[PDB]
Order: sequence, then C-alpha cells, then structure tokens
Amino acid sequence: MELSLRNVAKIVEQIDRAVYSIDLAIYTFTSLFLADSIKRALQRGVIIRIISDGEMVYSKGSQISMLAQLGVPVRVPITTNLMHNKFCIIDGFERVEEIRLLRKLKFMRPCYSIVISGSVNWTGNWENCIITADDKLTATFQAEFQRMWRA
Ligand SMILES: [Cl-]
Repeated sequence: MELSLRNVAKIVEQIDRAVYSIDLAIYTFTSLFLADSIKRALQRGVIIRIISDGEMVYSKGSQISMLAQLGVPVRVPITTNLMHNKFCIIDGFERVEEIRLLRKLKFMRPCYSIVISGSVNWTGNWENCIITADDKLTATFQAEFQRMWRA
C-alpha cells in the first residue's frame, strides 16, 4: 500500500506538468489527489477528457461529478465499460497536434507524450503502475481512447 502512495505521487506530479492535454480512461475515480491534480490542470488551461463507467460514475465516493461540474467532458459507454487497464495520456502527440488545429496556434510550447497505465480496481488505488514516454505505446492508447470517445 506504500507503493500505491509513491505511484500516485508520481502521477500527480506528471499531471502537474501537463502542457496541453490529458486523456483519462478509468473504471472508478475516487482519488482526491488525482481529482485535485486534474482541477489544477484544468485551471492551467489544459484540455482534459475522461472516459469511465456509467454505474461507477455515480458510486460512492466518485470524483466524476465534481470534475464534470467544472466543465470536464465525461463520456461513458453503455453497457458496461469493461477494460483490461486504466490509463492516462499526457500530451499525446496526435492529441496535441489536433489541438494545434483547433486553436489555430501560431506557436507550440515544447512537450512530449507520457503514458501512465495500471490495473483496474473494480471495487484511490494505483497498482501495477507504469509510466513511460514511448510514442509507439502512446499512439495505441490514443487510438483506443478515440474509439471509446466516439461511442
Ligand atoms: Cl479503475
């Protein structure tokens, strides 16, 4: 239970350093530490999207409603949302590039894609956490995120 504290700390820190975008796919979202980092990211101008489960979104105590009220778009598949892992994409290449077109930015702040992944908890735990900056893995996660976002 100590590694989960260390891992969450590293994840919050990664979210704090998000420049343009955060795409999060999670089964249950109860971590106050994660939810607050998303808050600070949103206040920092970062565009954030969240994909979760319809039933778990209204469970106790979910942080989804608190984030959705701040203007964070949340989409849930129906039904239900079964995943093999929860993941977070920070400044994914394709996602940042599409933001470039949306805001029509003349200049780009330097950044790079970071993928955080871990085991799904069905019942604030981040077990089997991996943090890496490989675009090969990034593009795959982004593609999966794009798919669920459509549906
Ligand atoms: Cl989860």
